[PDB]
Amino acid sequence: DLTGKKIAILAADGVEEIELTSPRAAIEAAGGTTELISLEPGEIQSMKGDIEPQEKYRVDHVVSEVQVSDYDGLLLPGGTVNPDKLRLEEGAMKFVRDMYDAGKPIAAICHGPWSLSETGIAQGLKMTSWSSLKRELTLAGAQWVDEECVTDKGVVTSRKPDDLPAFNKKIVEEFAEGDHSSRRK
Amino acid sequence: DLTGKKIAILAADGVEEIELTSPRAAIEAAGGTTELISLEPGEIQSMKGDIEPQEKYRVDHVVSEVQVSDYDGLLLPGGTVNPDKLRLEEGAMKFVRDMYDAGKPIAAICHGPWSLSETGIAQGLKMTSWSSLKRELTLAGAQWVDEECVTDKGVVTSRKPDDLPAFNKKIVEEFAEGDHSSRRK
Ligand SMILES: [Mg+2]
Repeated sequence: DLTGKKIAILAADGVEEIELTSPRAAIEAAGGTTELISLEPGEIQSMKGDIEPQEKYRVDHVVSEVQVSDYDGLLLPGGTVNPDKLRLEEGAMKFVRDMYDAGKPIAAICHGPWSLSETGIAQGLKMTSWSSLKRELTLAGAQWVDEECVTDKGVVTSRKPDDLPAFNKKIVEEFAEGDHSSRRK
Repeated sequence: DLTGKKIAILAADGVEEIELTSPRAAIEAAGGTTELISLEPGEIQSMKGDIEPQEKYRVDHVVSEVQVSDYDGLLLPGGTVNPDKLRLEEGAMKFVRDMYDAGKPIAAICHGPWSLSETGIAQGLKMTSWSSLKRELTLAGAQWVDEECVTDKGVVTSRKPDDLPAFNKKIVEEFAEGDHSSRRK
């Protein structure tokens, strides 16, 4: 049950459509709400298979316009271009790090984990991702595994759209359990 | 100064258009020729700014069909999705590794240097790239700097489309010289 819980979805242009819409649908189905947070105001271009433009999604706030205390969790959807744009923006990376340091549950799927590497979160973390992130994540000090869904220290990761059924269940469990500060000391 | 020199261009779907077409035109203007090498037959999808689909370009050869001795050099264009796709294919990474190990000049622009990380070439290399690759290239053991065009061990790197004029000028003088297996020992 996510009644009264609000989840931040951090995403730029290039986000994999299904990796935004399907977990968002799980969060609302569990009774929670989500808000789409981004670099610039307006809309964000979603993709299918990284390069086929699909629908556009309205951004609720720019990253500098929100605080960590407004949210009970963080979702980092993939699509190759999206996290690659996010990792270059200081306010974006500060928000991801701050979310973590405040004990808030974090879910990243597919290319999404790139933000966990940029912020240093990956270091000593058990996690998965899309196969192309294996190198950077292992170099970054991660305990990288190839599994459909991995949870460590309130951080949920998955590899791909087909992991969504298992990811959606796990993200809801973790968003519901709440503050993981004590597991991150 | 490239008459009789043939340059292999390795690119997948998601290739930044100008990073394919501009260096190719500079090679052809120099008297040289190029061939587009890829993962699958037919065409690849080029993009503008990573996410706006532009023109499709015809593939000449699949990567698991061509020989190193066939070429005098290697171009690795960027666009985010393309090297991310390229780096998961063993055939494609073995081909960029054999080109290096035989001493042939290599040029990589923007996200293109990802293949140089996957393949171990980035270790001990002075190089640049699009800014988002800084973290991985650093952890891979590269000497990463923020510069217009870097050449080391006959590997030419540049950051972005703005760097095209300098990149293009450098690659023509590097493809002209050839055989750097003495510098990579
Ligand atoms: Mg937990």
